[PDB]
Amino acid sequence: EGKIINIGGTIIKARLPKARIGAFYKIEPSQRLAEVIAIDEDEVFLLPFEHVSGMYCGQWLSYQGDEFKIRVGDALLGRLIDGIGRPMESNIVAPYLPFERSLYAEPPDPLLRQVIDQPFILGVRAIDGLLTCGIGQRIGIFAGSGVGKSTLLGMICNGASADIIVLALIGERGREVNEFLALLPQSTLSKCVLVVTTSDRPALERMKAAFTATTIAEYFRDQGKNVLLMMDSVTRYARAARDVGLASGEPDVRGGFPPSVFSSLPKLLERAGPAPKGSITAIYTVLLESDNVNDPIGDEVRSILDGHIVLTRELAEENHFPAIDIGLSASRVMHNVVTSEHLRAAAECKKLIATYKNVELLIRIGEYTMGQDPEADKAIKNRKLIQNFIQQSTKDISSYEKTIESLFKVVA
Amino acid sequence: YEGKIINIGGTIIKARLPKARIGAFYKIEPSQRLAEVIAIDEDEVFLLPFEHVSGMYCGQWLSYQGDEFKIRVGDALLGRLIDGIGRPMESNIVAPYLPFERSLYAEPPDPLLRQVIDQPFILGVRAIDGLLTCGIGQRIGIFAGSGVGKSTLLGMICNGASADIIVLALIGERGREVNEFLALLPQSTLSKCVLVVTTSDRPALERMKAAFTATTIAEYFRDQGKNVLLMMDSVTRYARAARDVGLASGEPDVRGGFPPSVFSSLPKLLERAGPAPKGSITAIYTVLLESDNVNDPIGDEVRSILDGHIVLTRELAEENHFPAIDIGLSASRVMHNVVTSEHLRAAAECKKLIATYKNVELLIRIGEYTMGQDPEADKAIKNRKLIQNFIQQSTKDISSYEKTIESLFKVVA
Amino acid sequence: EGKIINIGGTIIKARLPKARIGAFYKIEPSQRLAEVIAIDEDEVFLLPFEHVSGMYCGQWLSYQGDEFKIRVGDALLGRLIDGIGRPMESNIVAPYLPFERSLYAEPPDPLLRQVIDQPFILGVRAIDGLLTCGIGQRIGIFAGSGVGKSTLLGMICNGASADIIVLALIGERGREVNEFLALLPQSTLSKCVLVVTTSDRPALERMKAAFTATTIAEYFRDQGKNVLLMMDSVTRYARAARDVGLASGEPDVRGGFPPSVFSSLPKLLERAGPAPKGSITAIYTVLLESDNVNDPIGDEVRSILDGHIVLTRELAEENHFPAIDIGLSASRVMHNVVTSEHLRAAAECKKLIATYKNVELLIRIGEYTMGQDPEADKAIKNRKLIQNFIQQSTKDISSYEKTIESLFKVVA
Amino acid sequence: EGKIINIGGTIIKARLPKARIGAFYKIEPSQRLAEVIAIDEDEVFLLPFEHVSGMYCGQWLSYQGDEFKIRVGDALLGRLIDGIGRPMESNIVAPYLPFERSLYAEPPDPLLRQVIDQPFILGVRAIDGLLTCGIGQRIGIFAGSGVGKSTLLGMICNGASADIIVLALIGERGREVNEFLALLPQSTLSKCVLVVTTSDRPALERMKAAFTATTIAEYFRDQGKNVLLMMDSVTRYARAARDVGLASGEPDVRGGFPPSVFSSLPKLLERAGPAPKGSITAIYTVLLPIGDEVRSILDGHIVLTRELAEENHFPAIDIGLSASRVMHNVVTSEHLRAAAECKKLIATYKNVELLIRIGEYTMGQDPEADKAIKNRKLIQNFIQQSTKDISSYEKTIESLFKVVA
Ligand SMILES: Nc1ncnc2c1ncn2[C@@H]1O[C@H](COP(=O)(O)OP(=O)(O)O)[C@@H](O)[C@H]1O
Ligand SMILES: Nc1ncnc2c1ncn2[C@@H]1O[C@H](COP(=O)(O)OP(=O)(O)O)[C@@H](O)[C@H]1O
Ligand SMILES: Nc1ncnc2c1ncn2[C@@H]1O[C@H](COP(=O)(O)OP(=O)(O)O)[C@@H](O)[C@H]1O
Ligand SMILES: [Mg+2]
Ligand SMILES: [Mg+2]
Ligand SMILES: [Mg+2]
Repeated sequence: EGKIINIGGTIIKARLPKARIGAFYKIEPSQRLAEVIAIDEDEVFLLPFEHVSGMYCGQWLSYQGDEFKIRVGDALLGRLIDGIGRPMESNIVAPYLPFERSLYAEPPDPLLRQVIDQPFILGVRAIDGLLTCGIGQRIGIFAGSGVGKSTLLGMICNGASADIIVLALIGERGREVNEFLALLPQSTLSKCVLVVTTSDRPALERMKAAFTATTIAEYFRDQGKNVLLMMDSVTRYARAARDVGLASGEPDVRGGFPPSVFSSLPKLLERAGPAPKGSITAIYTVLLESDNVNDPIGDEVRSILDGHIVLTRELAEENHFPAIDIGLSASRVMHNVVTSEHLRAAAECKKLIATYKNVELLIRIGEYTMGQDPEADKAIKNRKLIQNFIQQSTKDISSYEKTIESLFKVVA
Repeated sequence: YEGKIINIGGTIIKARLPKARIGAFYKIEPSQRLAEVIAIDEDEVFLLPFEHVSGMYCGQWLSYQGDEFKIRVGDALLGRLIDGIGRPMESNIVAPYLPFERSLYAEPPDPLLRQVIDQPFILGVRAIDGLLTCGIGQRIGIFAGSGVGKSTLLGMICNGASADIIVLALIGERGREVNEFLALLPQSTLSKCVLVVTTSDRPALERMKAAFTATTIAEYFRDQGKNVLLMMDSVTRYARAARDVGLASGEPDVRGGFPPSVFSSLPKLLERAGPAPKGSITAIYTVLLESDNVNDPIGDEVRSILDGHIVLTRELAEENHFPAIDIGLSASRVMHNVVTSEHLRAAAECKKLIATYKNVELLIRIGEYTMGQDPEADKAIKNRKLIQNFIQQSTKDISSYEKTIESLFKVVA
Repeated sequence: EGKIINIGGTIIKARLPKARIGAFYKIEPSQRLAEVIAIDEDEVFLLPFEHVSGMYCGQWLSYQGDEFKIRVGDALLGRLIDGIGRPMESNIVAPYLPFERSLYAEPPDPLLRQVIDQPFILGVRAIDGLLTCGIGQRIGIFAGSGVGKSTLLGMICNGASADIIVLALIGERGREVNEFLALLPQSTLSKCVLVVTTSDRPALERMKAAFTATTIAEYFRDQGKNVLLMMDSVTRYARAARDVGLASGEPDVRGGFPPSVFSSLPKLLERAGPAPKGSITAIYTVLLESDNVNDPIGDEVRSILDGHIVLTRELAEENHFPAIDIGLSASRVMHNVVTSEHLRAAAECKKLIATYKNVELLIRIGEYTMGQDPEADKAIKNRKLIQNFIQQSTKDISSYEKTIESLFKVVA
Repeated sequence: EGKIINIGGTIIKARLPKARIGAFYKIEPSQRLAEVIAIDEDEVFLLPFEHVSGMYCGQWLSYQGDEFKIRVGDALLGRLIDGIGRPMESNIVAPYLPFERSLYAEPPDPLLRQVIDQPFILGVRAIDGLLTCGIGQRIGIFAGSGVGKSTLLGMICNGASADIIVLALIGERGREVNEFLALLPQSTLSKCVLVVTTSDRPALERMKAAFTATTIAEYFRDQGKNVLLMMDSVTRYARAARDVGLASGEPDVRGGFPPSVFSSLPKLLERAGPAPKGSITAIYTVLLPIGDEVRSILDGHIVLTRELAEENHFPAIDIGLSASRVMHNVVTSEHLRAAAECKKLIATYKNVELLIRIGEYTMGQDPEADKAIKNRKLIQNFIQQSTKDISSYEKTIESLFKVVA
């Protein structure tokens, strides 16, 4: 037991002699749980699973657990789970999950990871013709606010070729859990797990949803089947962890973020990828703070992740959707996957896009003798062909062969 | 009786009173004024008074009133003005019989019961119905600088739109304006409208809780099963009041001022107004920006919370392009569901025509544009004065939803 | 009765047990004053009315009242007032004032404001034809340093006919008291109260002088008079409040300023407007920290007041006086005041000003051929008529009728 | 023995006297270990390597010594190793490691720099014909992303004139270590000792991997051997030491980096040069606020541009703006002038390509460009070879001699 002596907005400070970090306590009069996040030799910083309704001084605590585990198993497809691990829907009968796992595992050994050599057919024509994703790659989608990170996941998840899909909705609107279900048919809903926590929810449900989704992805990986994982705004995880750690006596470092965010983010983000048996392939939506690249939580996620898709709102103004900026974006694993003519044609049309992005100024001003600079002469004649290759509709999914045949047409 | 105020100054008082709940409020015993407990330490607690802090002294006794501040709603407050605390503003009246006492803080609907919105909510403005398009159940925001177009466009929307109940929250704004909003809305609209008025002179608490009062009244008239239009002018006044309360209570400073309480308590308010099992709330929140940059702390946060954003630019108000909404920089996140394919395709073509002229505009002014060497630049010029009569609109004009479609089809050709 | 325990440079603090906040005290041996602003269980922060040089630890504080109230009356007309209510001019007898008023009163109730619909002529043609002032409108004049703020208030001191002129000169040059007494005739000076504190005076006396001007204007409003209040550089009040609020231990929320200067600027600017009995029409001069309009106090006072008249340095260097930028200027009540043909004539004139600033570099370099655009030729032919309608010398005043007839002549 | 007072996220505070700065402490039951950054009078601010969850008030600290030193031997060759010297896998038992030495040593002063000779044949025809390095020349490769740096480093681990080949992989990705170890043969992998540490690994050992690699390579320097020392992405060492310095508490100076990384990085890489008892040739990579700081601190920098790898020209090297400061000390004047006329033979081809485009291309005089356009094929077969075309030093110079002809 122990006494509660301090009630802030986010965190609780209590008196517990020799309490363990992670060891969760429930509150005796009112059934609500809390998890210890710091020690101050008698003053323990606990973090409650819920809201702070009435929290008087000297309210008691009681010991419940050594660390917080979730309950997983095969009887989990087609369900909706919150960040804690509880079933969110109440229309369905209560499941049977045989196994329990801790949320903090350790990544696979880097000597035993495989080599990515088979493409991940994705659906979008730019992210298959120009930036091919491999099965086992961890790509990321960097954009501002309302630039189209959520649509692009709809375009991917609609036409995705995975054996099993784990979709995490961290810290985001509850208006849209039904809109991700509205574009998932039952053929790709009978094998999908949605782990959803809303921005209404408290700080550590919103902080631990990423770990719950990664633990579930690791379970269906350790059965032996490759699995897609999609986190929507891992920046909502990073800002939940910032709010948790910063209100516990831990200083600012670079953007308001404590050291523990930069210490706990490359352990979440690294336990995907290849494995001795199976492979998680993951897609991390990252919400940039402003429209800059001097962002302390978008720059390191660009640094420790192979493949960054930079969406630009300076292309979303011209109604160019999806707003993929091919100049600022790259995929590290397309020189290990696709054929040599595919690499050559993709680099050819990236040259054509980059040449048209500075030749048209001397088109509008009348200084253009067609014939002297050959590359620009092929970058304007193939303008509308490239533009109808790059931007596509939300409901237009296309197989990998059609993307590469239109690629060979638009280069030739 | 119970505790003693030991610290007076700024926005919050601090008192020594033990076994205090959080959120419970307390009457200052010789003074009839009362205060909410916002943060608890071992024996000293942070309180937030409802009124001015002047006149207080150390050891002033602090009696107990209740465990939670609740407001009092009923059906008998249509056509009537409400304060931020919950009291009625006007004193000419006989006070209503408001029977149902609702708590101020409540929970959003279940995310699995909020259905997909697919019915257009007709406002009346041609740009925001033709190019962008609202839906019955979304929550849209109007982002602008200081004195650009927010309250003029919200008056146009309140003039043109129709709903069963209209809750209009004039929080944090000048007192001159409560008569202009009562002037430009008709008698039939005043038969179904509740104003929640908090002027900018009022304390941090009234200016902080008037938004939750308006959202609670909209939830009450939603639970009866009516399509209620919520309109909240300057939700950033809530954000500034939560800032100085949370900083006075001793919190850090992330994203330019603004404690973690602000960014963690905006979604606990803005997620409460949408589709629902019974009824729906169509919320319209105006946002004031600390410069003309849209990428504010609060501007970017509220843009990443809401369902659609209408960004108004000062550089279009310098040219009398009213309403000053910037079509390339604004967007509506539900118009692909609420309208057919011809309108969506024609709106896409018109938005691209506007962006094409914005690229062509500067090198016409300094005089270096050449006609003929680009087919779609000239198409963005040959139509331009035709599209502007669709994109800019007088204040005393409402436009039907079928005239908007036929004007857009004539513009786009 | 209590003793001072430190002196900080701006504020002092003392050991007063159980003191009221807002109450003021005499520093007992040496005859000065201070007032309580914050309490720390026996240690009160005090803001002295004078300079702090000479004090020492253990210096007593006798009690004098619970609130610093000024002595107001009807015999203030025609005489000059120190920043805290005292008379200045020692050449004549002390006036007799009957009543006491505190400096902190409430605004009129918002249901009793009676939306403003009568014009208030100023004498300047740009703030008659193209902007228009209502009786009860509070207006701001936003500019940089030495751009023409005081010159324009001197223009509209002898042009605006109001019943009582209460002019405040807070935080400005001591040299100017005579110059604003050399622009007012005796038919104006017999009804003009002139409250003035200069840049020398202590931080309390520059903080608490705008409240003195508003309290005198409210005493003359409650008799039924149409008061014209006008303040010089209200940002001098904002900077005095910044200095005291940072000395008293408040954070730095935006651009240098505490939150208490942002929360106490509306409850000074909201008292001057339309009322049930009488009215105060006010004109606040605002100095900006650069020539940017997006200063923090510039932005906040723009979001409080009912109209902003932006003077730019560029037009002053162009010798375009008065330097009003018509694009950045707005009057929030012009449409409730002027007639509709006046309104559309004003909108057409502002359209012509913007169209000339579009086509000016096109005609100067030599690409504009006479006849292409059917509005730019209107603007070019009416340029000089617009320009000598906009410009005005200091000693020229225009009426309302001649201004609108010249507006109709110039715009068509 | 030393109890732990409290835990602050990443900074532990213990109550123990007679501590040292840099004294690696040790959890006694859990066999986790922690390192000291600052002391109070009686308390000590220290920070751990491993995880934090599980630590309560009163855990004991084995003091375990005074500074952490790695067990170095001749039996490290062909064996994986972590960033603090411990072995990677338990698949092979650890061999005999009879000698120990600290990570920190005193360098000679920069005023006593030496002349350099004994040309360092390194494998790729471009620099080993044109930018020819020596035994003491430490080289900094500047290469962005999508440019093929790993294949270049792997093909210059092959055919390098090094008896011992120490390579440090620092902070990188768990797939890239296998993708790099695949393209090294057993003829090389029986000769390397190679430090790997991934981004999951803590920042403290992700900066001690640099000192571990330099310490092992300087022990193998002392046995009368020449040794090559690679370090991929010095910028990852910079961000690791930045996290260690800012978690310890330091005001940033330029960008977000503390001054302690600018204290350590010269002290990291102006040591390990041409020692007379056997020497150590360094190859450091830096991706494209510290880039000028690196190319002004070591001699002879290679740049790689992915614009040059837009074509199928691997290695993605540009000769026109990559330099090697010490060739005149190393190679003769004849080969130096031949390589110089080749550099200015290539460097006028893009100075003549832009006038191929507009219709004014004339003859009559193109004295650096007319011989280039006719003899371009031997150029682009000379500075363009495969992934496993290791060229001898005697045939690179002859091939360059009929390239200049
Ligand atoms: N591929 C697309 N096609 C059409 N519209 C798009 C596309 N991508 C984004 N948009 C527009 O941008 C708006 C917001 O994008 P969203 O995905 O909601 O942003 P975020 O994921 O960053 O919250 C949507 O209303 C949508 O109409
Ligand atoms: N659609 C419009 N038609 C006419 N005038 C407008 C329009 N929009 C803005 N304005 C002018 O700009 C001024 C400021 O707009 P306002 O709505 O008061 O800004 P705020 O957003 O701060 O409330 C108004 O007085 C108005 O006359
Ligand atoms: N209408 C005008 N005619 C002539 N000079 C002017 C006019 N308006 C401004 N100026 C110039 O600007 C100077 C300083 O302006 P002032 O009003 O004193 O600046 P501030 O805004 O700093 O008080 C005037 O003395 C004059 O030189
Ligand atoms: Mg989203
Ligand atoms: Mg407004
Ligand atoms: Mg002045």
